[PDB]
Amino acid sequence: VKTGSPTFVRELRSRTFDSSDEVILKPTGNQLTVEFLEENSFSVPILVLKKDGLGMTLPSPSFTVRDVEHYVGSDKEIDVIDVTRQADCKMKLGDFVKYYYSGKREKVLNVISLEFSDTRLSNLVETPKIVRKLSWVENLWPEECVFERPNVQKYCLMSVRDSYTDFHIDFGGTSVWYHVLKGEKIFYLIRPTNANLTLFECWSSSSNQNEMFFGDQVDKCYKCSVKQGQTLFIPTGWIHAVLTPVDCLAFGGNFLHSLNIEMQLKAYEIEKRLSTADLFRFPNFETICWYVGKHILDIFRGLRENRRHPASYLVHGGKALNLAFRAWTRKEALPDHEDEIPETVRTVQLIKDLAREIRLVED
Amino acid sequence: VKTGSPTFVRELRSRTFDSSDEVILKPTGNQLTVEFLEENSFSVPILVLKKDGLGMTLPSPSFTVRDVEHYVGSDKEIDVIDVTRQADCKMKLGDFVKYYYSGKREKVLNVISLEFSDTRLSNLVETPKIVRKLSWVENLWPEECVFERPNVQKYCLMSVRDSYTDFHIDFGGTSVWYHVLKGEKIFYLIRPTNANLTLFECWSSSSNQNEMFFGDQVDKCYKCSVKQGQTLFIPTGWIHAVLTPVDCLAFGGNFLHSLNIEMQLKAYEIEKRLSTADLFRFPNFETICWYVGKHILDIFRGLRENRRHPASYLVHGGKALNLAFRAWTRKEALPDHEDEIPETVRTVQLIKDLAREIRLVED
Ligand SMILES: CN(C)NC(=O)CCC(=O)O
Ligand SMILES: CN(C)NC(=O)CCC(=O)O
Ligand SMILES: [Zn+2]
Ligand SMILES: [Zn+2]
Repeated sequence: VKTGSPTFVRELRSRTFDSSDEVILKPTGNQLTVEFLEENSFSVPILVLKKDGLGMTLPSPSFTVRDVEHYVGSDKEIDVIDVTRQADCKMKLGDFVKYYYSGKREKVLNVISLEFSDTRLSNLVETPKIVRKLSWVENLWPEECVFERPNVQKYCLMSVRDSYTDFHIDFGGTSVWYHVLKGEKIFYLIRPTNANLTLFECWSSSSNQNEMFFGDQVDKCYKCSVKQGQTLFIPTGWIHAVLTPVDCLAFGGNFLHSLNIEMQLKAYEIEKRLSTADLFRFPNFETICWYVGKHILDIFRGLRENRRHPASYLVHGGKALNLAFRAWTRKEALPDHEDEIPETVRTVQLIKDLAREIRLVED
Repeated sequence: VKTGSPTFVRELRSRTFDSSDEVILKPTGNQLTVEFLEENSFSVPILVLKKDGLGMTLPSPSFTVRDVEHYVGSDKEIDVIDVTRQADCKMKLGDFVKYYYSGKREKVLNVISLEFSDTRLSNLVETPKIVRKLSWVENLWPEECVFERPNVQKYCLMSVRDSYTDFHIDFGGTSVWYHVLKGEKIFYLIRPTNANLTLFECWSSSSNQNEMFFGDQVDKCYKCSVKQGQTLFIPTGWIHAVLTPVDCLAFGGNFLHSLNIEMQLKAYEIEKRLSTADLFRFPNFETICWYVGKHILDIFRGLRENRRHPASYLVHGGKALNLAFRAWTRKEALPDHEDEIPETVRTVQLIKDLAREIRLVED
């Protein structure tokens, strides 16, 4: 029984699973603020039922695959995945649409990475306000910087009944948001504990990965249905698979933030080592980390220069970032990492000062 | 309007509040295991609806105040609190019972710290199995040790309609479990973020504390009703007040554990500084911390000697413990702390080795 097949999907559709109501949070749009995530942390998935309060702009629930073609362009190349084959290829949007409205489910093709920020569709979609407030790339990537900026903020997903993405950790160790405009997507979510990540590493690397459903090798695997109008926020590192049970069109975006930097760095190293992608969807992770380190320094200085105290999560995030900095500039590591260090940053001094301010805020 | 009064209670009974369903977890007895709390962490309150799976032994829901007198003894001294006065006194259990079954609510007296481990009532009550598995004092306090062992594992609470305990952090920075045998207790729970603890410190110390309801000075204050048969587990540090709305008899116990040692140490220092108690309900906190540090060392050694990796939460707990150790044995601090160090412990060496093993498990 191979991961993808109509018999695999058919079994999956029946599968038991641990309820999502156990771990997820279900705030409302207006409740999902920066304070809410600072206080609660962002370590479990978050399903908002209605979009009111999220600050999203979206087309109506009657937008279509054809509307997508209209706004992106028939000729744009798009990555498609063959779901009864788990393999990647380019395809012209037009041919996708041909295939789509045909009904010829002889192949099950799935589109999940159509990034449309440089198309006229960009103007019809605004991402959640929470994401825009948190996002590193959005807030802290400088304009004077001559490194390639990652552009992963807006994706369109068109997914046909019985599509399946297998268990993975997202590129960059990014966090993700998904809004289902129409249809449904079932997410199977597994917590990224050191314990589970080890089983995950082993399973990626396993010789017969394609024959083993990873959610059976772990303690808890949570089924979370994302129906029409609903929005899912998945935290850093969460190992997840996706079954699209009926035709679905969804939107989504990937971001990094300052709430659990240790888990971000961890999710980065692991996804780097296990990824079979030919390209980095998220180039220059380390570059953005460097720039964040200095911003974090400035914040500590500011908080101390005016006799206030930083939140615990940031102190730990800072410490974790600093370790990564030392690790990337050790004499033997430095050649794999040098190219990511922005030319304005004096790493020894950053590390030294970041270390000093962190010592001053420990008990 | 002073904290305690029938007009204060009367207003409280009406008060709006943020729903508890937002932050609490509601597992079942069998789901509440050591793994469950390691994976989920124990950073939000946990309400189990039915006792099945908790491993508790308890008398029936028809046990009474008189049964308590029977098993503890009429003559035992018990701390009582005058709720329209927020003041502490001793009283003979007998006189409490007289007062209790009288119905003379001219004074509102409340019993919340009757510790019955050395009475015949001890044999009728067994605490949850989760607590017994986690508890430092239960598992790691050695018998060869000549320090006074804290005895806070079993409390009986008899609380009359309109009783009120004001907002506090529990002694020792301990975590707490409460089972309501009969009646109800409403808990008003506030997260112990650095942000909220500062407002809390300020409010404790405020000149007119008695006139200000602390749950109005904070972002989020959660009403959590604990009705008959239900069991509440409150985590380290949570600032909470209690309204007993109808007559209630409940049981409970206080424990420390290894899941969030940093917050435990923090909750300790703060509660130490703000407490107006004449005695330490939890003597020798630091002593037990020393012994836990060495056990944690042995675990790191063991995990490394057999090429396995410790869970992140423990690595951080260890690091936080080690800082406290350095802080308590600095040349100038040492005289306030020396007396708590068990004579078998070579602190410089413990700290040095604990520091080394923690370095070996960082990226
Ligand atoms: C790969 N990741 C970024 N995207 C997904 O997990 C979504 C794929 C899907 O919805 O099938
Ligand atoms: C003080 N703490 C340990 N106990 C409480 O918070 C319970 C008091 C009550 O139930 O009124
Ligand atoms: Zn993904
Ligand atoms: Zn308490």
